Amino acid sequence: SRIVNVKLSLKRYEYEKPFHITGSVSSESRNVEVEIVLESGVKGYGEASPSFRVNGERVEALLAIENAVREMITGIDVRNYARIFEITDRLFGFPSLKAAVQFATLDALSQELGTQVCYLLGGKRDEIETDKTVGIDTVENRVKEAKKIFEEGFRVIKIKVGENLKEDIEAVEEIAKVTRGAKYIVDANMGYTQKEAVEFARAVYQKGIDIAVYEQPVRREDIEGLKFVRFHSPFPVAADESARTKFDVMRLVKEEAVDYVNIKLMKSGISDALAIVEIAESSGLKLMIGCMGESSLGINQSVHFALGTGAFEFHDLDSHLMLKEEVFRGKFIQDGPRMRVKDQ
Amino acid sequence: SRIVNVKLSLKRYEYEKPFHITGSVSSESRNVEVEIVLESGVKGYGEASPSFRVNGERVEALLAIENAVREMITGIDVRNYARIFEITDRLFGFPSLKAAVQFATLDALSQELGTQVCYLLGGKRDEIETDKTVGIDTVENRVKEAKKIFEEGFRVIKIKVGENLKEDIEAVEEIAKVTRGAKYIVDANMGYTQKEAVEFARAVYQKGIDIAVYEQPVRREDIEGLKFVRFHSPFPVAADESARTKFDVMRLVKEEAVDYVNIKLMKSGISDALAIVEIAESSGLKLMIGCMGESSLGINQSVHFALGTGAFEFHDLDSHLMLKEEVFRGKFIQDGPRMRVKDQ
Amino acid sequence: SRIVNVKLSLKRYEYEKPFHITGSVSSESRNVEVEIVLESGVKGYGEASPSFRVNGERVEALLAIENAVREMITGIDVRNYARIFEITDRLFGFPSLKAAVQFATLDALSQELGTQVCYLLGGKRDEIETDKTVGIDTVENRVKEAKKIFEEGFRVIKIKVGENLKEDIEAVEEIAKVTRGAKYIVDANMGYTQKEAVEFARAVYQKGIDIAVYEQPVRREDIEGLKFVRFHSPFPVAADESARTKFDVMRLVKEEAVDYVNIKLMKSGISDALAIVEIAESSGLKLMIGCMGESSLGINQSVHFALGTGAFEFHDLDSHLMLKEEVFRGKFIQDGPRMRVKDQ
Amino acid sequence: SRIVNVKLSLKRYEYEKPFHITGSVSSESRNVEVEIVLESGVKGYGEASPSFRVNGERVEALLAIENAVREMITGIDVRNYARIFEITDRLFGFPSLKAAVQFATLDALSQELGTQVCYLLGGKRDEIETDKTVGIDTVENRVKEAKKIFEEGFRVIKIKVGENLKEDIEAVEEIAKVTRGAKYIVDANMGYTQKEAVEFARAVYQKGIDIAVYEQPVRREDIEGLKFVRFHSPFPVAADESARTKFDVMRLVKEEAVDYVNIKLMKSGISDALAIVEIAESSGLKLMIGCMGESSLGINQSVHFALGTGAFEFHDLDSHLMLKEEVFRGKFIQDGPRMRVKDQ
Amino acid sequence: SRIVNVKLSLKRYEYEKPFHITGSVSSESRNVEVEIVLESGVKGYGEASPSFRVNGERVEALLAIENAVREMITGIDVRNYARIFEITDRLFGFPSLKAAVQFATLDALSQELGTQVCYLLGGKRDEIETDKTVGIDTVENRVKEAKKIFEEGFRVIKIKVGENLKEDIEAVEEIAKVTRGAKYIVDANMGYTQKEAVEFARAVYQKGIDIAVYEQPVRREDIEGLKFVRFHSPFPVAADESARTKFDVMRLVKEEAVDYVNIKLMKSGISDALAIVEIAESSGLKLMIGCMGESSLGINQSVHFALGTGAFEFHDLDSHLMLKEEVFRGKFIQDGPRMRVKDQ
Ligand SMILES: [Mn+2]
Ligand SMILES: [Mn+2]
Ligand SMILES: [Mn+2]
Ligand SMILES: [Mn+2]
Ligand SMILES: [Mn+2]
Repeated sequence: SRIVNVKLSLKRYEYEKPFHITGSVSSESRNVEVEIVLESGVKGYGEASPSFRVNGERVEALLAIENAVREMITGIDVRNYARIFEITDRLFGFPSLKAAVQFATLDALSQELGTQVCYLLGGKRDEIETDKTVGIDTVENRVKEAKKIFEEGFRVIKIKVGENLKEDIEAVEEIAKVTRGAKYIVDANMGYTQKEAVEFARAVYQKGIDIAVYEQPVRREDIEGLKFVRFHSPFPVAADESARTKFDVMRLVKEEAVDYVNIKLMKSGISDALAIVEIAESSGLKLMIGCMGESSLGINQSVHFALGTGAFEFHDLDSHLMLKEEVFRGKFIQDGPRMRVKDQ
Repeated sequence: SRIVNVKLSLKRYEYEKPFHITGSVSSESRNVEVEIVLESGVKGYGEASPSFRVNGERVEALLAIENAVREMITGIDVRNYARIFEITDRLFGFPSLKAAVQFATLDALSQELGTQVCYLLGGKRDEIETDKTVGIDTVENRVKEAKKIFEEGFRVIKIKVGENLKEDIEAVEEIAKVTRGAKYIVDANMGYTQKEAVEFARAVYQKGIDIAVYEQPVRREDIEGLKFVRFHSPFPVAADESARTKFDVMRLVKEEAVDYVNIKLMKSGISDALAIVEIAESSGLKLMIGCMGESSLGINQSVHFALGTGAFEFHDLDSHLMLKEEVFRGKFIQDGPRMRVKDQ
Repeated sequence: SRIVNVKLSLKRYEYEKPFHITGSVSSESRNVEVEIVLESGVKGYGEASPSFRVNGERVEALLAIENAVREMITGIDVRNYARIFEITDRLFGFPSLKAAVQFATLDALSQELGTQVCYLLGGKRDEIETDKTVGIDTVENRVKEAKKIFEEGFRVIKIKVGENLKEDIEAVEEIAKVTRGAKYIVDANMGYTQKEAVEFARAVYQKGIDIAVYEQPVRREDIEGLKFVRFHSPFPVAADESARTKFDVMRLVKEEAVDYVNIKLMKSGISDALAIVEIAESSGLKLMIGCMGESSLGINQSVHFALGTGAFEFHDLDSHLMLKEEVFRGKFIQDGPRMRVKDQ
Repeated sequence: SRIVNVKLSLKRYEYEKPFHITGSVSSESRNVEVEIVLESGVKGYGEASPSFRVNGERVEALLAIENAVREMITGIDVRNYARIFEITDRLFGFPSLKAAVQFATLDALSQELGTQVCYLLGGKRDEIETDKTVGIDTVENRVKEAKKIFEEGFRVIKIKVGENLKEDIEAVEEIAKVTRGAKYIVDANMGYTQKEAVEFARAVYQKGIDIAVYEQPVRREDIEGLKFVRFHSPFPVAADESARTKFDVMRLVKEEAVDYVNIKLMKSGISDALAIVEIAESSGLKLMIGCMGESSLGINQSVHFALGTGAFEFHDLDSHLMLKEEVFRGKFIQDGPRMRVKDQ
Repeated sequence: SRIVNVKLSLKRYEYEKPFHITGSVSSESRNVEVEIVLESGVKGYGEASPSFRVNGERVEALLAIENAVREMITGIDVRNYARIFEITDRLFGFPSLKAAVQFATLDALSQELGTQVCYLLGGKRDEIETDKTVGIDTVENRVKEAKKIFEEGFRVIKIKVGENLKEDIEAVEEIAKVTRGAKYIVDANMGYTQKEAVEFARAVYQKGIDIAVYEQPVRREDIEGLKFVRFHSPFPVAADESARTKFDVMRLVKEEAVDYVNIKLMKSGISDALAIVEIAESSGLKLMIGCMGESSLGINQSVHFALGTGAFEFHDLDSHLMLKEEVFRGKFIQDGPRMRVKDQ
C-alpha cells in the first residue's frame, strides 16, 4: 500500500564513556529516526546515524530536509520498492537518511507481506555474531578494555589504532598476550601513511599475531595506498571510508586494492549495499558489515541485512552496546555477542 | 513453507517455421518444466530451455538429474530462498535448470506472501516491450519476415546475421528501407571475425542506418575481439555468449570490452542475473534481456525479472511468439509486443 | 584581524524563464549568502548556490548548519587563511558553503590589505569574457534563444543538449547557421551514452561545425566513458560533474580521460579550485570555469578567481545574467559579455 | 607599484668546514643576491644559490644575464605577480635565479600590502623546525658529527650517504646507537644502484633502525629505479634531483614512484613549488623542503614558503648554519633548530 | 695529442629577413664559436647556437663560462675523446656549448688522424640533402616564400605553423598547389592543442596533401599529447622540443609517442645524439636532423654527423642559408640543397 506520511525525529543517545578513534572523540549519538506510515496503517522504521567525518553530514541538516523527503516518496506503494530506492539514491549527500528511508520501506513492506526484512533479502542465516570495539586510550587502558571484551565472551575483538604507531604496536601486542584465542580486527581510521601501515602489520606479524582484517590504514582517496598496504603486508586489508558507494567498490576491485570491504548501511543505503554484496561475490572480495552510532532500532537495519544476505565473514555491529541506559527497540534477539531472527 | 516435492517434465513446442541462426537451425523446442510443491500445497513453476550451443546442455541430461535436484532442495523453506539459490548455483553445468528451479522457488514464495515475483524483485516497471526476430534465410525471405514483424506492431526488430557478410549487409539495408521508424538489433551469433564485424557495422552506418545493439559478433572466448569491435565501430556492442556468469561480466567490465550485456536467465539463473544487473548498474553497462526456446511459462520468468528489476533498455523475449499456437501459461499480460503486470 | 561573526541568510532570485537542462528544470535560484565580520569591522561576503543534482545539497540543509560553521572559524585571523581553508575543507558535504566561506575570508582579507581578491590570487588578467547559455526547449525556441544571445554581443554560445539526440543535432546545426562567427560550447549534462555522445559529435562535425568544448556527455561515475568519447570524437571533451574535487582531477589526468576540466567554485571551493588550476597547468589540461545559480554577489567569486589566476580558456559565468533584474552586487565591472577589474 | 630596477650581485659565503656529498665537495657558497626596486621606493630581496650538479648552473652565468632579467620584468606592477611568475618561468635554465626573482617580487608586494610573505601564502604555521646535516667523512667523523648535532638539540638528523655502501651502513648503525630518540633522514644523492639502495635500507631495518625519509638513492633520470626502491624497501622514498619541476612531480605521481618529494625553491622557483604542494596534497604524497647553499637571506625564502603553506612534514633548511662568520639577514627568527614568524 | 687551450668567441650573423616561428621572432643569430688548440698545433672548431626557448640558454651566459670549460678539458688527449664527452655531459645547462666542444674535439682528432669527422662516425653517406624553411607571415607571403624555395631547387619544403590554425591550413593548401612534386615537413613549434593538431592534419589530408613529417604540434612536456596526435592523424609525428636528451628519447620510445625524432646537436650534443641514433635504430624510430641558428661553421657539425651516421630520412640544415652573405666556413661542399663530403 501507498506511503501517506514520512516523519523525521531527532533522537539522542548518551555513551557510557567517550569513544575515541583517529581524529574523533564522541560521547553521544544524535540520530534521526524515520517513520514511514502507509494507507493500510502499517508503520515502518529506520534510523539515520550521520557521519560528519565519513559522509560530510550534520544531524541538523538531515532534520532540515524532512519536507523534501516526504514529498519525494509520498504516494508510492512500498511494493514498488525499487522506485523508492531509485528516488532515494538522489539523497547521496545524506546517505544515512537514504539508508533509513530505504530500510523503513522494507520494514513496512515486510509487515504487509507477513514476513521480516531478513527474509525479503534471502533469509540466508538465522544467527550472526558481532565483535566489540576497543577505542583509543592509554596503552594500559586499551589492554584493560580488550581483556574485558574477551571476558564478556566476544570471540572477535576490534582494536582502534592510528594516532600513535609505536603505542599502537605495543597495545596490540599486549592485547594478544592476554586474550589468547581471540580473533583481531584492527581499524586505523585513515591514520597511517602507506609505509607506517605496512610497518604496523609487520611488527605484529613478527610477534606471531594474526590480524583477521586490517581496516582502512590510509586516507579515503588514497586507493593506490590501500593497494600498497595490501601487497606489502601479510594481513587482509579492508576499505571502509574508501568504500562508500557501489562505484567506489567497482574501482577498488578493478585496482585490486583490497581483500575486504566493510559495508555500512550509513555509507551506502540498502541499494548500494546490495550492489556491493553482489560485486564482492562476483570478484573474490570478502565482506564485513559495520556501523556508525546507531541505536538498537538502527542496528536492526544491519542485523536484517546481514541475516538475510548472509554475506559477511565478520560483523562489527556494536554501537548499540556502547549506550548508557537504553530501551531495546530492535526487531531481532540480542543474546550476548549473538543476534538471532525472531520466530515472528 | 518447506519444499516437499520437485518434479521435472519434458514439454515439446513446435515452431511456426525453422529458426536459423549462425551454426544452428531448429524446428522444435524441447524444454523441461519444473514444479516445486510446498507443504502448504502451494505450487511454483519454472522452465528450463536448454542450449547445447551456448551452455553445452542436452534436454535428456537435464531430465536425468531429477532425483539429484529433488534431494538437493527438498525440506528447505522457500522463505530461505538464498539457501536454495546457493545450492542451485552448484548446477553450473545445467544453467537452464538452475534458472528454472530458482524461479519456481520465487513463484512459490511470492504466492505464500500474497504477491508476485516482479514485486519481490522491486516492482520497478508495470510494462515492458519486446522485439521480434528475423531468422536467417534468403535476402528476399528475410525482408518478407521483417515486414511481417513490422505489421505485427513491433517497434524493435532483431535481425540474425553471421553466415554471409555480403548478404547480411544487403538484408539489413533492405529491411531498413521497408521498416521506417523501427529500431534494429543485429545478432551475429559469433559468426564474424573482428574485422568482418567492423566492416558489417561500417557498411550499414554508411547507409545512414542506426543499429541500437550489435550482439556478439565474435566467438565466446574472444573477449579482446569483442573489445576490438566495440572500439572500432559506431554501434553499441553486446556480449551474449561471452556473458554467461557474473564472473564473465566482471571480466568484461574490467576489460572495457562491451557497451551492453544480454542477460539470459537460461545462461545465468536468477542468482547470477541479479548480480549482473547490480554490476552493470555500478559500471555504466547497459542491459538487454534475451531468451532461448522458452514457452509462455518459461518467458514468464524473464518477464517478471524484467518488470521487477526494470534493468533493461531492450527486451528480446520472443521465443513464445515463434511457437505454434500454445495455450497461454504465463502469469503476465501479453499485449501485442507489450507485456504488462497482472492485477494479480 | 580575527573573525567575530559569521552569518548565513537565504536569498532568492527569479529567472527570466525556466532553465531546462538534462534531468532538471528550475525557475528560481535559492542561495545562501555568507557574511564574515572581523574585529576590525571589515565585512567579507560570499554566496553558496547549492546543487542537489551535482553536489547532493539542499538549501534548507545549508541554512541549518549556520551555528556549526560559525563555531568552526570564529576567532581565527583571516591572515591565517590556510587554516580557515583546511577547516572548511571538512564541509565536503556542503561544497557550495565551503566556497562561500573561503571566498568571504579572502574578500575580508583583501580589504584589510587594501587590495582585491583577484590580486591576492595573482592579478594575471584585467579582463575576461563569458558565454551565455541556450537552455533546452523546442528546436525553434532554442534557435530563437541563440539568436537573442548573439544579438546581445556574446561571441561564445553555450548550448544545452542531452535529452533528445536527434533534436540536439538539429538544434546545434540550426544555431550554427544563424550565429556565424560564434564559438560553441555544448553541454550534455550527462544525458548520452558514450556511443550517442560520439555520434552527436560526428553529426555536427560532418556539417563543418566546430565545437570548442563538449562538456560531460556521460554520467559522473563513467570516467572510462568520458575517455571513450574523448578518444573517438573530434572536439575537446570536458569533465564537469566528474570533476568536483582535486582528487577527481588527479584521477582524470592519470586516466587521460579529458581535454578540459570545467572548474566550478560551487563544486570545489577555493581550496580545491586552486589545486585544480595547478594540476591542470602541470598536465596539459585546459580549463573553463562555470557556475550554478549564483547572483551577482556569487558570480563575483568566480570573476575574481578567473581574473586573478587567468587560468581559463573559456568562461561560463552567466547565472546572474539569467536572473530577473537584480541590484548589482558584484565587485567587478560587467561590460556586456566582458568582465573587467575595478579600479578598485 | 611598478618595478623600476632589478640588481644582481655576487655574494660569497665561506663554510666552517668542507661539505662532502656524493660526487661533490665544497667549501664556499657563491650566490647571487637579487634586489627588486619599486617606484614606491619599496625594495624586495631574493637569493639564487645555483647548483651545477643539479640544475647545470654556474654563478658566472647567472650574473651574465642581469640585463635580460631586468628587461623582462621592469615596468610590471608587483600586484600582478602571476605575470611576473609566468615571465620568469622562462628562466628554466636558471632556476635558482627564477626562484630569487619570484621571491623578491613577493617580498616587495608583501611590504606594499603591510604584511609578510608567509601570510600572502596562507599563514598556515607560526613555527617550523629544521634538521641538520652530517656530511660524508670517515665513519668515526660521521658519528662524531651526528652526535654533535644531537647534542645541539636537533631532533631530526640528516645523514649523507652514497659513496661507500658498507661504510654507509656502518655509519648509520653507529649513529643510531649514540643518538637514541633522534629521527633520521638519509640522503644518498644519486649514489646507489636500485639493488644497493634496497640493501642499505634492509641492513639498517634489520638493526631496528627507522629511517624517516630515504632521499634520492638512484640517478635523476632513473624514475623506474626510484619506484623499485620504494616498492622493495621499508622506508619512505623521496625524489630530490628527480623532482625539479611540477611536470616532474606529475610523472612521479603517475608512476607511483615515491612516497615523498623534497621541494627546493632553487630547483622549482616559487611557481613550480606552489604547484608541487598542490599536486602532493591532491595525491597522497608527503613533502619535505630543502636547500642548496643559501645564506640567511636565501633561507628566508624557504622559511616563508614553509611557514605560509605549512606543507612540509620535514624541513632541511640548514645551509645558513654551515657558514663561517655571518651577519643574519633573514626576515624570520632563528631559535636553535626552530624558525618563527616575526610579529612584524 | 693534448688540449692546451680552449677559446670561446661571440660571432653575430644577420638574417635575410625576420624569422618568425610559434612564440618567437628573430633577425640575428648570436653564436659562440669554440676553438680547441692542441699541443701539436692542430686546431678544432665548433659552434654553439644557443636557444632560450628550447634549452633556456642565453649567449651571454655561454660566454661567461669560458674559463670553466677550459679548466674542465685542458690537458686531455683528444684520442681519449670519450673522457671529454663524459666531462662535457656535465654541461647539460649549456647543451649548445656541450655540442660545440664535443665537435671541436672530433674536428681536432680527425685532423691528427688524417681523416674527417664523418669518417670517424662511420662514413655511411657521401651526400645528403636539406629542406629549406617557410617562416610564419601572411598567407600571401608564406606562399611567395615557398615558391622562392621551390625555385631554388629544394625538393623538401619545411613550413612553420602554430599561431593560427585556420591560416595555417590555408597556407599549406596554397603552398601545395604551387610546389607540385615537393615533399612537406610541417613544424608547429608547440602551438596547437592535441585536438587542434589532429584537425590541422585531417584538413590537409582531406585535400589530398601528404605531410612527410609533422613536428612537435604540442608542448614539450605533453608526451601523452604527442602520442594522441600520433594515433589520431595520418602523418608521421616527430618530437623536437620533447626530444632533447637520450633519456627523453627512451621515454618517447617506451610510450610509443612518436614516429620520428628530430635530433639537433644544439639540444643533445654529440654524445646524446649518437645515443639517440642507436636507440632509434633499435626501436623502429625514424630520424630527421635539424638546427637552430648555426652559421656555416656550425652547420658543418651536423653535416658531418649526418654524412657519417647516415641515420636521417630528412635533413633540415638550413640555418646558414637563411643568413646574410657569409664567407663560407664549412668543411663540406654546399651544392644547392645538397651537401657532399670533401675530398678532403
Ligand atoms: Mn572502519
Ligand atoms: Mn544473442
Ligand atoms: Mn556543465
Ligand atoms: Mn637531497
Ligand atoms: Mn622543430
